[PDB]
Amino acid sequence: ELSTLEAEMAVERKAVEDQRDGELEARAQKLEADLAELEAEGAKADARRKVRDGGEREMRQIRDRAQRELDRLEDIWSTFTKLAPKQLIVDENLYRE
Repeated sequence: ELSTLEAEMAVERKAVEDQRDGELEARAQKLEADLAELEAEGAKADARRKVRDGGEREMRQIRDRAQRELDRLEDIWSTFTKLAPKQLIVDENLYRE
């Protein structure tokens, strides 16, 4: 069943990646839109820079969440492919998954 399971795995990875790109694109459009609003309503100096830093930080958060999940999946697949008797699984989540 190695081929089928590897395929389903790859599909799940792609699902996570597509979700990541969608969320990030959304946050980028929201960032540029909000900046356009701050420039539209009067203006400010450091406030636009600060809110830009906030948007960039949030995008970093989204990318890093999806990256942690991708590493989780990679770890599941590595653990199952090399799975052999006498091996110890110290993570409850990894064993349940």
